[PDB]
Amino acid sequence: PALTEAKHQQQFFQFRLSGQTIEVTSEYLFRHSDNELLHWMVALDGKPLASGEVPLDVAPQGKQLIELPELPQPESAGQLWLTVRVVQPNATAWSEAGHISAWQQWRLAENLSVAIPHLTTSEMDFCIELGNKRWQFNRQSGFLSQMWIGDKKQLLTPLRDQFTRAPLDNDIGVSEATRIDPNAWVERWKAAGHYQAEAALLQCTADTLADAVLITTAHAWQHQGKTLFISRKTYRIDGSGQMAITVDVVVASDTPHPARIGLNCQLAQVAERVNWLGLGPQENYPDRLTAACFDRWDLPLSDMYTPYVFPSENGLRCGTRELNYGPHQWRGDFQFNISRYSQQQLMETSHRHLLHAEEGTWLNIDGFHMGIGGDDSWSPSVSAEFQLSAGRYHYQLVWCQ
Amino acid sequence: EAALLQCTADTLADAVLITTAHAWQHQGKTLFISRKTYRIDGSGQMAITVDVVVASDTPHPARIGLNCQLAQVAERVNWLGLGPQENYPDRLTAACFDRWDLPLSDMYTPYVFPSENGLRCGTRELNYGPHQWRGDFQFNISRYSQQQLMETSHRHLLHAEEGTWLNIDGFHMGIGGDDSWSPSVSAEFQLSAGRYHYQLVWCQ
Repeated sequence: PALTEAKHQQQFFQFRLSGQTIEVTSEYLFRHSDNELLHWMVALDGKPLASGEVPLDVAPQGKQLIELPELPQPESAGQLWLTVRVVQPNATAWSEAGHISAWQQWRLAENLSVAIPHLTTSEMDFCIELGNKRWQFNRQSGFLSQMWIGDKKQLLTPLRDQFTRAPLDNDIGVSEATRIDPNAWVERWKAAGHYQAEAALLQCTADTLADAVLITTAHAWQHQGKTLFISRKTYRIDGSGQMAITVDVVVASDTPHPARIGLNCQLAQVAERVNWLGLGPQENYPDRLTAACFDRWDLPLSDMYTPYVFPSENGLRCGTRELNYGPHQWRGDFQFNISRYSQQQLMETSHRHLLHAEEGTWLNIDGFHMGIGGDDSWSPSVSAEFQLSAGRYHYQLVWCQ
Repeated sequence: EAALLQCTADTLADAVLITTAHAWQHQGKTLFISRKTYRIDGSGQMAITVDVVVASDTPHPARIGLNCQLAQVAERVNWLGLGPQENYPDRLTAACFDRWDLPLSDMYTPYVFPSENGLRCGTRELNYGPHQWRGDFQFNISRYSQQQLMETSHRHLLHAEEGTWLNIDGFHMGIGGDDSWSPSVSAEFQLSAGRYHYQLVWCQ
């Protein structure tokens, strides 16, 4: 995936948007743009609204102003996105016809958007029912432990907070089981107990509102007496079957910054494809996502796993506003990865060929995710602005059918 | 102009929950949407959760917070936060986190040309009269409204209004200063995230 990032950062055309005017600057030193046309497209939440093509005629180190025709003023809600791509119409010795050599995306105008579930309480769980949908929250764990559509269970593993990732080579550095490197991210995480932290239930309560049921939970993650993380959640299940999850996390200032702040569950279903409105199509992370474009992407599940020979956290897509998998839809503003391999398996397997697809599908939905680094892979390389150091984090999801 | 989208109340087991949603609009465009929850529990504490959406295409707002005019005028302001002096997100390195206690007058900086002033950042507790606010916020507290400051050319023309204006911000824009004839607020101090969340607890 990184290659695409390189391609984007090294591209020979730079773009600047001013109103509806695109300034295309050539970083070629010698050649005129004699085999380039600029395709542009305006889209609303992934739906195209207008497009066009303009031949590039820009001298080396020169500028070309391209005036866009009046773009649409869709009175519907959502964010307009302008995407430009430079296409080489004719083949070269090194490229086929239609080769994409450069691209850029900007946000245009945004228009902001302007039966009651029955609760049954037992000593062991809260059960919420609405039509053929059923949610089961375990009161001893404090987590959404099962979901039914009709009679079919949807979860193999409860929906739980996740603050760790299968370490990247950049997280490990030169640290080895025999020769620990204490400044490596993985060693700091392990020493702080991030991978061994035991969730402790502080609160689990249910309450029926006028048109919804509200489940409020609070957990503390602890290691050797120290509280690393506190998660306080609210689950609001309303008369439309939509489960709105609000998550507020506190992170101890003195514990190493966590790799991620999100949720994970093992979904019982395995679907052939993953659809999402977000950055894609390829794997992208907070400090490697410039090359990714915001759009409606639809890929086979296999393409959501990057087969790094040394397994690690992989396949994240950021800036995601909608995720569709099977009958499930998640909405919000999150990063996600979706695969057949748990973070645990990735972490404890040395070679990709030794991975075995687990039952169902592991979904990691993150409100926040740490950078991956890469300035070097033998010292901490994640820049401060990509570390999860804020101490308090908030994210909201909506899970529905 | 604030437009009410939602205002609903609901009694929980041990608290009352008021949920509201407002849209700020100008000439047909929605600039901001605020969605709040007020949870008043059996201890008298009012927990306020605020989630704000800001249109990507509107200029980044100077602040995202709350304001009210308190009826009381107290002699002193106590706070656990950055101080003792005025500090802003791009000017707070010199401020120290501590328990500070100053006369109310010292919470107003008398710039000859009136403007936003007196902000204290990184504040976890604020005590004024019988009121206590808790969370992680920036605040200023004075006898002068933002409107009066904006519409008055000289400090000597300011008149203390009835009571005390409290501005509690979850977020506040930088002040700049590289120059004062062009935009100087660096990107990392502009409120550009599009979505903001902050929580307060107001009690006696």
